[PDB]
Amino acid sequence: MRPLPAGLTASQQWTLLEWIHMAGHIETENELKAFLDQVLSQAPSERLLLALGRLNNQNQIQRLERVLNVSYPSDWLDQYMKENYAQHDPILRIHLGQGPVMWEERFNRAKGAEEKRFIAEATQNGMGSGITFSAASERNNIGSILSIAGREPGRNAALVAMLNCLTPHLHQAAIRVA
Amino acid sequence: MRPLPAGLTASQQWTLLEWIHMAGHIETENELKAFLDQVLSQAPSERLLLALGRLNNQNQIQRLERVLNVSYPSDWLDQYMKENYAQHDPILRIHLGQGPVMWEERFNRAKGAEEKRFIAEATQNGMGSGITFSAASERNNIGSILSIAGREPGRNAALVAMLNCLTPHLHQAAIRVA
Ligand SMILES: CCCCCC(=O)N[C@H]1CCOC1=O
Ligand SMILES: CCCCCC(=O)N[C@H]1CCOC1=O
Repeated sequence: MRPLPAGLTASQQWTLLEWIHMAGHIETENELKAFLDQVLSQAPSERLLLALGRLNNQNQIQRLERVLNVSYPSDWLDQYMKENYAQHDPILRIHLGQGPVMWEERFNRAKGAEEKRFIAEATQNGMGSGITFSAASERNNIGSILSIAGREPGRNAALVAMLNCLTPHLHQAAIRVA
Repeated sequence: MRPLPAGLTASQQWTLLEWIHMAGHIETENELKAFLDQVLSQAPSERLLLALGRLNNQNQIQRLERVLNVSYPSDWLDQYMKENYAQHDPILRIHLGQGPVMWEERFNRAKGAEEKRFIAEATQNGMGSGITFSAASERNNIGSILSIAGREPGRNAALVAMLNCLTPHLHQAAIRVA
């Protein structure tokens, strides 16, 4: 269990409380999307996606079970699927449950030609910067990622901490929905 | 989704946040009992029990699926089972999800001879006063009750509100455990 954030204002504390309270009442994909729309409305980004995956023994996604696009450009997602970027996207290689991953930091460390190709393409599509939160359940090797694209979220330490803490509850909701 | 309480102090708000955060990480009966022990340590009672039940079409328990005794006297539970009090206990007739039920108020309204007998017996065993919180999921007609015995909890409006809000999350945890 990841620790709750220190240094939140009463307003931020209340927002987080509302978010985790709401998340625990999510039963349907409809409710899940509606809730993510609400969370999105509080972040300095316009691009959010949640995915659920079956994991390997190192807590990496080996199979995508559900992709819930909230506000990624549909053209980018279409390209991602069509061009099989799942095989080249460094974000899908994260060890889930090991802490928030900043994309620019992860991208700068990539070495493969195909990975660099993907990064260049993501960059042209306004996806060069962002953050991915994650949670995993070894009850049945299942995990979730919450991705938010942009530079501003990562610079808001409180928001990062809030979304990070929300993530395990979104994970439980996603499992219920699936 | 029941509304979060108004008028909590920052400390009470933080406690509630910790409780719902912790509840969403519960995966095992062990963890569930340990967490309920923690919650118990914050209430002016020493007697707590959680139960999960399959419901009828009016959201009343028709079958008990799991009874997790945290701190009811074992002698009282033994008697309850042995004497089949489930059939006579007004608390097991609550419509789950319809708000916290104060036992003294519910008991005062009982009319049946067997119900009155049970009430008299509960009273002698220090169970004449208390409160039961509840939540229900019509996904599969399943609900939970959280019972706390004593007079002091009901007199602490903040605690009542906090435990009430925690209940749906304990319910989801109980479903995961079962
Ligand atoms: C469609 C699944 C993609 C989930 C992983 C993710 O958010 N990947 C970022 C990295 C840059 O571009 C993306 O789409
Ligand atoms: C063993 C299941 C009992 C759950 C319902 C409950 O908490 N009933 C109270 C009412 C007075 O005595 C009790 O045990």
